[PDB]
Amino acid sequence: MRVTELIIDGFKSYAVRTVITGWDESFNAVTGLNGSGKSNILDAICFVLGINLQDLIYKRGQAGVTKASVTIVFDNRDKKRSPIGFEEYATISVTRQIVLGGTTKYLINGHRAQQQTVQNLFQSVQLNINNPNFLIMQGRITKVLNMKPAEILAMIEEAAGTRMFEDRKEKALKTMAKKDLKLQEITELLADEIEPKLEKLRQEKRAFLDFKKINPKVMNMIDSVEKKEMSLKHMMKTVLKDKHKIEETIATLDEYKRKALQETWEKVNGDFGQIFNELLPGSFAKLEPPEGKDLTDGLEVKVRLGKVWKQSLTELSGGQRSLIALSLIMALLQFKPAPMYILDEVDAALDLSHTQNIGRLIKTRFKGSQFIVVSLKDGMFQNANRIFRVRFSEGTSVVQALTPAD
Repeated sequence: MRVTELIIDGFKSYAVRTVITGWDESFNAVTGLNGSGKSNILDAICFVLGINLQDLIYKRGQAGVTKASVTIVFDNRDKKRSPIGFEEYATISVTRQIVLGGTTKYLINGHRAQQQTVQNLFQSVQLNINNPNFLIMQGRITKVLNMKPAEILAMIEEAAGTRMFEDRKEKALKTMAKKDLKLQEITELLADEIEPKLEKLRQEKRAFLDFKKINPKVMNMIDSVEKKEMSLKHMMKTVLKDKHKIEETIATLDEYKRKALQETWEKVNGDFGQIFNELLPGSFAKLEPPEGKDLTDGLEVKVRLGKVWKQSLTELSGGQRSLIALSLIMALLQFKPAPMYILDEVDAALDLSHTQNIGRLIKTRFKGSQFIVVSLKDGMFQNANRIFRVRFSEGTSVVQALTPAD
């Protein structure tokens, strides 16, 4: 499902009921540097999705407005991507409301719904509200640029799905820990408790036969502890074989983990360089282990600016660093896909041509997903199919909808 309509009423700078309609299925751009209305559109979308709420009302809500409502209207004609249990609806609308005191209620298609129902709806179409895989904000770019090689790898390990192997390896390690401990309990009991009692007992019997009393049950005590020895010694050789079996299992786990990480590394590395080449024509990039280490020890971003390999991301300009981090983020979207993606103010250091390159990539390489790009600066992302310009007029934010190529 994709967005077709956004209705904001009494929410933040939208004092009056405001309907923003005609959202494109592929590439939308929300602009408006001055004022708060442009960013308020994103806050309204995040509010319905579920990312002191009385402050979100028009005046918190000390002035006239005392109720706030936001409604997202989804097109649901593509039944293949329809949320399960809602296939009959050609259109699904989710509404969230605020009243004084900051309590909220949800509506689905005009009928009251539980919050869990709305959350289960969004997560059924891979809009992970709890861990947003669809929200690319400026902080994510800054975070990626400062990631150490171990953290870059962790990003790749997640896409490879190697937690599968790591959970198994953690189980076997707890198992082999109990096995290892068992031999220590055996060796303590055997060497320090069973073997001394047995040789002392054989010594008493060896004092008695020599030319007086011996314990009548000495024959039995000998045979009793002699059996306990043969049982412990065989357990030694058995628990060790279990320990060997776990080691061979873990090595097979690590091998399949390494091979799965290798396939994901090559897939990401290929897309990452091509995406960066599209966003910054004439340049290239790759993920490579740091000088001297291995894949298991982490991955590192190497950038070729023009014909020059750069030693550090530190050496890149502001715009080049944003494009490098955005290229890596976009190269990983395929592993946790979403029907909708939101790009929030990543264009501070960018030129117009860079935003045009991002826009072309959205319409082609990422065709099949709906992109909403909230621009920071005006006049960016001009090749968007639908552009919503926010201004402020008569105490409320007003949105002008445009369709380039008229």
